[PDB]
Amino acid sequence: LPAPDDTGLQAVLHTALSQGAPGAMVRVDDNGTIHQLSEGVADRATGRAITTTDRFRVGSVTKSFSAVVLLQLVDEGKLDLDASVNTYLPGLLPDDRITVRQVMSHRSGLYDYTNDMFAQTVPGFESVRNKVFSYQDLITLSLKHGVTNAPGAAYSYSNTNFVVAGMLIEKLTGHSVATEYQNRIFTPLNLTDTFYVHPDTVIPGTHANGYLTPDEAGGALVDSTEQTVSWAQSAGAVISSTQDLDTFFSALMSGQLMSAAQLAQMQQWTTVNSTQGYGLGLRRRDLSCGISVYGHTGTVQGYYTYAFASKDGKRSVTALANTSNNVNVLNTMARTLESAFCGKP
Ligand SMILES: *P(=O)([O-])[C@@H](C)NC(=O)CCCC[C@H](NC(=O)C[NH3+])C(=O)[O-]
Repeated sequence: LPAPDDTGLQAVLHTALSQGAPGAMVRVDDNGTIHQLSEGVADRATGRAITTTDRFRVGSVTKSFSAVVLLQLVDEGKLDLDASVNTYLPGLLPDDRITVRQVMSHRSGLYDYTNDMFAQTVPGFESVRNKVFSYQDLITLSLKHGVTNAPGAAYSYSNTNFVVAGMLIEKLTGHSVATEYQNRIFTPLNLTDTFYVHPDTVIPGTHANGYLTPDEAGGALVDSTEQTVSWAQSAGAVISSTQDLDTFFSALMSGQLMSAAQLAQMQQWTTVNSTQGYGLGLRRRDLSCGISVYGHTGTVQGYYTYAFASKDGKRSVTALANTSNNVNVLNTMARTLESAFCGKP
């Protein structure tokens, strides 16, 4: 690979701050050589600087943790990707032809209940932040809507799919998702900054605060740091750090977390758009210099995450800006992958 471009990374972060991120930071693990940059503040009220060791909410990177647990269950003979969801969770879904594989690749047609919750950004956050949902509560909210397409037929990203994933994990193992994440992933990879504390609202240890951008342009930011994330759970509630998500995605892509057969299933790409695919709880992004990278994005209120690795896991990058509902920042932060993998023009 090209050398990572730290001057480019620096410019990305500075641009994100100019667009409304209080803080922005990035870590690259380039085959044993670290790159780390940060600009701005973890807490905008106190002025404390952001750093690459600050913990944060990784959002839908959680779907890749959930997918690794499910694929290990496939390896163990406890789950068949082409069985119907209702085989394991009887009566859950209106159509017994919706399969596990379809849920994990967002081809199930299940409506995303968070489109209702977050039609208005700050009121929707204030509505859910202190609520505790069961898995079933969220499935019922989705099923109030019709499915959006026939089983398997269309890619439509939906958090409901990884709510189903959490239910599957808990039913087939008899354990909570926290216990499964801990035993299967956090402990074996020594992810000392990685937690699943749902429904606790506290972020353990030193962390970036999150700042939700309101829908009104120029409006004051809302501190969104402490919330249950119960609206997402196995679709979005993990806490981690840049070092730990680099460790995780490198371990995944280098073949340490499941059999070769299940990793190949995880990387069967469904088209998202002309530069992106979705596997099983895994994204592919195609970068301008002809390199594809693999991992996941996250958005929860106040936190935008990118965490991606090369195909062989030897280079991994995690970037965080502590705002959300700010597409300028979101688009800018994607450029960290360009600078880190494609290098200098
Ligand atoms: P993942 O990270 O894809 C999953 C856990 N996150 C989402 O689906 C996004 C949730 C909504 C995020 C907020 N947007 C709005 O409220 C839009 N009105 C945001 O914080 O940007």
